[PDB]
Amino acid sequence: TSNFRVQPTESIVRTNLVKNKCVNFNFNGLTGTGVLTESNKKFLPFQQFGRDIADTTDAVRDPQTLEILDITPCSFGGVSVITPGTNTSNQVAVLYQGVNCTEVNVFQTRAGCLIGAEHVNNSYECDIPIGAGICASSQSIIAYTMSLGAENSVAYSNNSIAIPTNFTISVTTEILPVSMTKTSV
Amino acid sequence: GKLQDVVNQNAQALNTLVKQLSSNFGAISSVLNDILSRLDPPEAEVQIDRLITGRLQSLQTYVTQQLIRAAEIRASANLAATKMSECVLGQSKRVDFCGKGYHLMSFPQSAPHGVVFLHVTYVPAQEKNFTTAPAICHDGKAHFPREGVFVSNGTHWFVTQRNFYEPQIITTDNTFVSGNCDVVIGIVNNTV
Amino acid sequence: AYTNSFTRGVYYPDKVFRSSVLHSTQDLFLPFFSNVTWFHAIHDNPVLPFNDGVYFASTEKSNIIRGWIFGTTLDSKTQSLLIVNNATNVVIKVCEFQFCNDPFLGVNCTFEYVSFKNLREFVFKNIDGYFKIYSKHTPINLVRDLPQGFSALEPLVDLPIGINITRFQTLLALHAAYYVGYLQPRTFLLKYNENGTITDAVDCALDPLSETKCTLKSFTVEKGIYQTSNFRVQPTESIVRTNLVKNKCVNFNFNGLTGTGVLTESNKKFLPFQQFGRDIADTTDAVRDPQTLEILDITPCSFGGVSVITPGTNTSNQVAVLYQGVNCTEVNVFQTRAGCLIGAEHVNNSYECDIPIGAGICASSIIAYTMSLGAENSVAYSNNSIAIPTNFTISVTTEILPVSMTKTSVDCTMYICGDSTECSNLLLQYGSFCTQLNRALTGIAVEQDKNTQEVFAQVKQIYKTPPIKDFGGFNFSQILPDPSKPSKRSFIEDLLFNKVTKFNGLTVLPPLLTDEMIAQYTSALLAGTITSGWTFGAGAALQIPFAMQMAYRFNGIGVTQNVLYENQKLIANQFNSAIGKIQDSLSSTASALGKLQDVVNQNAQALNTLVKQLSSNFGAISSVLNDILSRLDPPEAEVQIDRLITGRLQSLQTYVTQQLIRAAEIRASANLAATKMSECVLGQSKRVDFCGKGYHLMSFPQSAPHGVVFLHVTYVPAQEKNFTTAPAICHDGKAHFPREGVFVSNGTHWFVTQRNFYEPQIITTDNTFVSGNCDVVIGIVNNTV
Repeated sequence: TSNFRVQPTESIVRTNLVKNKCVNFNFNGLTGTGVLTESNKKFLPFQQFGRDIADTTDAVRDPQTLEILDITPCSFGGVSVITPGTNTSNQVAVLYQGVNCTEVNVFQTRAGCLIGAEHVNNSYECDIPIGAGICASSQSIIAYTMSLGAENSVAYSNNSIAIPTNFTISVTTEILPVSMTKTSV
Repeated sequence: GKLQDVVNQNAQALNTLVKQLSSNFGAISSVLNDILSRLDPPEAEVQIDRLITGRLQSLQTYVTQQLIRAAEIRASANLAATKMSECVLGQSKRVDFCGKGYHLMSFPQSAPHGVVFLHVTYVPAQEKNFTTAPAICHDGKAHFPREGVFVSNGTHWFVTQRNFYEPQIITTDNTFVSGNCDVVIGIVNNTV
Repeated sequence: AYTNSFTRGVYYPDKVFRSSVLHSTQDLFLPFFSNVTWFHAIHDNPVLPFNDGVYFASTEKSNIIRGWIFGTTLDSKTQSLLIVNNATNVVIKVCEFQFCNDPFLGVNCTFEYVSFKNLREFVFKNIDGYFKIYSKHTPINLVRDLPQGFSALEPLVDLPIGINITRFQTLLALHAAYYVGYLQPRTFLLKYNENGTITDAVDCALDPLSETKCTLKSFTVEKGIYQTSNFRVQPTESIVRTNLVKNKCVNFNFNGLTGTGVLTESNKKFLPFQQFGRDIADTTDAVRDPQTLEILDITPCSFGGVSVITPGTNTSNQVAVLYQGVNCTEVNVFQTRAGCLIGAEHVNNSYECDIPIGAGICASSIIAYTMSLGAENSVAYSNNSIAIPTNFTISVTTEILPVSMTKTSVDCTMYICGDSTECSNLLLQYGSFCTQLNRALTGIAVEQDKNTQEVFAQVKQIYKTPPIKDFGGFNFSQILPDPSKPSKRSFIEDLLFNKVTKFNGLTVLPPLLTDEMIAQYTSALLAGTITSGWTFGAGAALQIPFAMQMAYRFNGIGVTQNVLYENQKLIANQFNSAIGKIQDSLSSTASALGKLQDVVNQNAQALNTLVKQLSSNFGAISSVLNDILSRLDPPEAEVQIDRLITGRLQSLQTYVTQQLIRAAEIRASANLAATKMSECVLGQSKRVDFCGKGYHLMSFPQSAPHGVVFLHVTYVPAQEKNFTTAPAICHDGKAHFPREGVFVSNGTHWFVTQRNFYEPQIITTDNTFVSGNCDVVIGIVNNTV
């Protein structure tokens, strides 16, 4: 449906310094967006910033106190909606992709934060794929780890055989596209 | 749904081109008539260049996507041609190519922008349990089965084919001698 | 005199902390293994030049050389810098000084700062007149020259004086040598440690091995061919129509038109008013001249791509420099069809090709030779000569097929626009590019999940192996799963997973299936194979002992099953030995998984390329939206935001198109893997060289990073023998023919045998049928039937 985005809360003009939250920082004219938690990177006295492989600002040096504050930008993702048929129900479930549930029947999975679903601990065949192993499906939306299939143990002795005694002729339908519509512009 | 999806992607791309005709791509208007009816040529040249760049990029994108999709449909078409030749005109042995099961026939029917096969497949469905033996020793000489398996019902030993239960009596016609018993693991001692 | 300054004088380029990364820059530096002037102090300070900055290093045992004099003429007519340091006090001034004739510290002011065994390095370099100093002190034990070592330099003084310097002189102390070099605009590939300190460097424009290493962005290279640059012949002089010369690369100017080529003269049919001949793309093949009449044609200067042949850097450091499509008279020199082969020596032998050069030449001291395609053999063909094998060899072949990619989704608004509004407005003005792009990427992700499902989910019923392993004598303990691991796998699967290894809108979605599920599928397929055979893919599963299963799989390639039931111990041992060889290969060779590693490397390289494309300026004044918007007026800025939108939109369209071709490639591989699974794993194929080289027997899957691995078990025969044959036999005038197999002889007796494993029987009425007469068929021998 859309893209989930966390917003900052205040502007830091360097006023004071705050930590562990999404904030806007203004250090001698340069802006940005991230979490100004402090770190312990090596500080050679001439150096100011740290950078990764792809040349993006990670750390920063405060112009008053000599400390290094690494930056982790605000979380984001795409909101995704699980829906049954409108002839059946009108209930939904709003997944947040790759977002921990402390950032939004809240249930947390490695695919993301899933809200409008139950957590049945049984195993059925898969209906609507959520991701990373679980998939969704008396009007209660449930979420459960999918069952791959039934389980069987073949009676393998060293003198045991099975032979069929009756058959079943089957007819299978296979559909293959062959062409589009011939078009010119 | 496959053929419907092909129709839907083609119609969606064709509609998308018309929506980009309705787009603007940075100019002050989306129509050459209102561009030319008011503006002088030294500025109309720049604006029409903007529209040309936009629509030419759009049409190039459309043709590239058609080329990739046509490659996809060409792969499907060659697969359909091969499958016609092997399944329709003959009896294949490549398993799970002409349908799940031991395939034995096929029939085509036409369909919008495609083909439909009706794969007729033998399947077995009702099973039992029996006791086997890799060979059978009678006079110290091992006998082996030509085609099929060796089975028993607790008291007598029978030979049948591998794929439909129909047992016969052990005679010289269905078993051949291949030497000595002592090398083969699993030998039993019934009469041949 | 003069001496060799090996590596010293490398400083810190900028003030950005970096760790565990190789970085390339471009600025002035002292080159590597060059000549730097060496001085003395006994029994020495003239006015040395100041070209572009000085690497100065005074090895001190007594602290004599202490200060410097900077300026243009040293005579109090410009602002001259004077630095004095009596080992405690640092003095810097910008006054005007009337210096001495041979100045040494014997034993208009606007700025002032006041604070053998050793070595004291410097870089007195200047940018825009802004005087900069680097320094580093270190203790040594040396008496003669500079030590052979590496030491990074950090900036101590940065002075905004804006002074153009031409002359500088040191300062003695009369009651320790020093060196002066110069800087060149090279490029370097540095190496930081985890503490942010430079550990090594590579001078890019020194030798072809350094060019190759600077291109590959690494210090250790592999054996192969790596294109380094483009060879280009330069002209020498300009012809203005003065005089005219031929057979040379020259510049020619004729009434205002320029060019580059060879002005050799020819016999083009001039028609009395014509001037030029012309090629297609507005390039003149021929030309005439205004001072006289003469027709002369044009041929441009030769060019090509400089290619470098390099062996393993853990074996040698000598190279070879191939020039492509260039004759060796315009570059031990060797000439071949691919081009000039400066570096290696021609050899008149032929071996297996190692490093392919082109047109039949393969490189490998370093030799060059025409490749030997293979060994030679003359088959002893006759009209009564046959060969039957007498002993076989079970083989196990490893085949690796990529099946899946990594799902990705890149939103246009966050990519092109960084948290902006004017950018979003203009990107809405450009249309539906975003929706079509995300639709394409979502289609890629969905079809990758479909690829994985189609390859693996083909059983629909998980089977389990019995606790008792009575499998005839075979041993599947290394492929069967291991319950001891926290994530259940097997030994070979763990070895395979052991080998293969942001915040701009780029996200990575996980696969729907997990590795435990894919391993559950693989173990279900394998347990179904072992305990049932081919039957579990048609309908339901069956029970068959494993000896019986392999006996029927010999009858599926022509060999009678009593071979198995009399050789099963040998076949079991040789299968187990082949399994152990698979372990040894997968534990001591890394080149096997190159397909999957290449897929991972191309995907990561494309993503990284897109992220570095975020930094490209694309024609504007800056590469950051925040600093674009923080300065420019709203009428001014929108052109520059449009330029960046065009650049990143083109980049993202290129990325998605390349993703589309690559996804088509992976899809073809995935369908091929699905067909392999069905035909090879669930059954016994007869398509030659599809399920392994030789007569195919079985196959076993194992999971792998974004792929699958097959272990094709294959019969191969190995030990031949020569016999004498005959198309038929006549006994009572009636021709006898063989039902199955060849009809052979040792030299005294005639026997009938199987076509594919030597085991002869006695000729009776039960293995030969009567058909025809003697006369029509060529080759009948006479023997009792």
